[PDB]
Formats: sequence, structure tokens, C-alpha cells
Amino acid sequence: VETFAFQAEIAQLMSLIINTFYSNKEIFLRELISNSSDALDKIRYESLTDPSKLDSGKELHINLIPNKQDRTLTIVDTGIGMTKADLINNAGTIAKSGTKAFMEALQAGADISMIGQFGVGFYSAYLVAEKVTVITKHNDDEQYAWESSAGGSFTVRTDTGEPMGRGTKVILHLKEDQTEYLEERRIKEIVKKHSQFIGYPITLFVE
Amino acid sequence: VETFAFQAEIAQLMSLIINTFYSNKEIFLRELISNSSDALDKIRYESLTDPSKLDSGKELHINLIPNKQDRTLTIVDTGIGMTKADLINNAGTIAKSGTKAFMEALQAGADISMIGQFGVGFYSAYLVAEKVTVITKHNDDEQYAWESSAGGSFTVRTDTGEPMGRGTKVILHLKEDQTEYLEERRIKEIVKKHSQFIGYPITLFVEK
Repeated sequence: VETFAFQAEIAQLMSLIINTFYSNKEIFLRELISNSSDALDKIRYESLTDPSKLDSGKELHINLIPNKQDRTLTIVDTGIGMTKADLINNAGTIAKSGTKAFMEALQAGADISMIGQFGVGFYSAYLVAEKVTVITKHNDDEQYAWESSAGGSFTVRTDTGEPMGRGTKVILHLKEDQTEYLEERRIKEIVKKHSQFIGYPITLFVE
Repeated sequence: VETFAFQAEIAQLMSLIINTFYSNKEIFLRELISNSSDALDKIRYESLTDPSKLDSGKELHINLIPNKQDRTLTIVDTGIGMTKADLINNAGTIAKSGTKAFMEALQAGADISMIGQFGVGFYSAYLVAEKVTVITKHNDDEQYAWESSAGGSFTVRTDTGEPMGRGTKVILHLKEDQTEYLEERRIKEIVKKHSQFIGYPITLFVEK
């Protein structure tokens, strides 16, 4: 298990997301589904010139998996996935400018719901999750598990458990008071409200 | 000059964009600036592992160039650009599956303004333009010019004209009744409304 420090600005944004009073927490789902949609666009585009890129799975979809026993909400996509380098480097220098701009926007009166306009929508997961695990598989690399309970660090390890073929699984280990996001009617409402017209099928799993 | 036929679905999308009554045409600028921003993110991401990727130009910006004499609005970016193969792939879009999903969404009550969510935002240019010319230069290919007045075809040719170093120029040949998009105050209003949080400087050029 390798341990890494978040880029300073990402650590600052994470503490802002965890500590700022903001009731409209439900936007985390919109942001994650948006990232899933973008990753799906990427593999679909690559497959136009090289169809073998879909040998790891032809279905391009998003699955929402609530689990009340584990207190987890999992967002699965069969997108392009991330290599070990992207998985690490995403929390590095690339995200510095967008994070810096977002925190400046917030100081100027912008809303936390605008996070996605700064390319850092992923960190909205910390509005509802105490810990986030990212399982990912890109065609050019092995399966890796990224994990962080914030605190300025994250870990990356090889994931040998259950191979996924290709894509990303975002496992949200929900805060004790955020279990409404495990309720079928609540998830349906949020999807209809914020992600009604996504370019890929969204399947809400039953418990 | 090579001439290509659009696939049936992308042809149907362009025809819908041209013929459907939809007054909120100004979203074309948000969509093009969004594509420019994404192309700029791509080159900036690649510049970190390989700094030589910026030898073709270090400045990362978006320029809006109205020209009332030519009746054109040009959107210039110093993004990653597009290869010839990208241009032939419906100007780097997931046009086939994107159109299919977008058409299905429109039938389910979605608005034309949601086009960009389907990876076909570029074709919103046809809300205001009778013809679109795309001049592009990717680090891994030569400079090319893509062009289409819709009508089921597009052309791709090598562009030996003024080099751009790296990036994309989208030249909108405006419809006769869409000249408001050449007005300084109109462009400023649209940029403020739909693109205030763009991560790259947007420069609106002055005329005369």
C-alpha cells in the first residue's frame, strides 16, 4: 500500500467540503454521474478508430448500488477507467488551478454546487462520505484501489479481489447522518432532478 | 480537397438543429467555449509529463473574433487541436451514439440546450451558422481545414495557409438574421451569462 499527500489546494478544498455548512449535499450524485458520463464518452470515442478497446466490455453504462448493511453507495461505470499514474496524478498539480479558482469563486459568493464547473466535482463525494474508495481498470494498466478518509493523504494499492473488465467504481462510505442516500425513492428523486438526460443508461440496483 | 458524407444520424441531427424552432440560439457560444476549454485542459494535462508539448505555443487562451464585413464569428483556442482522423470522426465527437441518445432525450422532454451533455455540442454552431470552417493543428499531425454547410457532406483539406502553431479556430459563417452575435455588447452578455467560470482567459476582439 503506497501513501501519497494530496496537492495542498485539494487538501484545502476537502477540508472546506467537510466543514462548511451546506445543506444541498445531494449534488454529489450529479457530479459523480457526470464524471462517469465523461469516462464513458472517452472509451466510446477511442472505440471509433480501434474497436478492440471494447474487448474488456461492450456495455457502456452507469450502475447505482446502495447497500444499507455496509452503509455504502457505489457508482459503477464501464468508462475508460484510470491508469495508476492518472489515479495518483489526478490529486496532483493538474487539479491545482481548478481547485484554486473554485475556492476564489466561493470567496466571491459562488455556491458549492458549482464545483463541477472547476473540474473537481469528484471531491463533492466528501459532502456525504467519511471515506471514498475508487476501484479502477484502464485497458493499458492493472486494477487499482485508491482510498481516502481526507486528512491530507490517500493510498493506492493493486486490487486483486474481483476483476471488473474496464471502468471505475466509486464506493462512498457514508457518514452516519447521510443514510438517506441509500433509500431507493431518494436516489430516484436525485437522478430525475439532476441527471435526467445523461447519454448512458443509469440502472438503480435493488437491495 | 476530400469530400465525405455524414453518417445518417449526424445528418439527421444537423437537419434538426437547422429546422427546429428554438429561440435560445445563444447557447452555441457556451458549447464552443466549453469545447475550447476541454481542448485546453487536454494540452495542459499532457504538458506536465512532456513539457515539449508546449513548444508549439505556451499561451493557453480563448479568443472571440467578430468580423461584421465578413459576417463571421471566429472562436480561437490554443488547445490540443485535432488530427485529420479526429476531423473525419465528425470533428472529434461521439456523433453516432451521442445523436441516438440526444434524439431519445428530446423525445423524453429534454431541451436542445442539453446537446453538450451528449458530446455533440459542436453542432449547436448550426443554430446560428449557415457554414462552419474548422482550422486545426494537433502536435502529432499537419494543419487541416474541415468545412460544412450541412446538406449531408463535409470536406477536409490540408491547410497551408497561416500556421497556428497548435489549437483550433472555429469560423462561423453567420445566417443573415443572426448578425446580433457580431455585436460586442451581445457577445459580452453571452460570455458573462454562460461562461463566467471558464478556467482560461477569454479575449473579445474589437473591430475597425
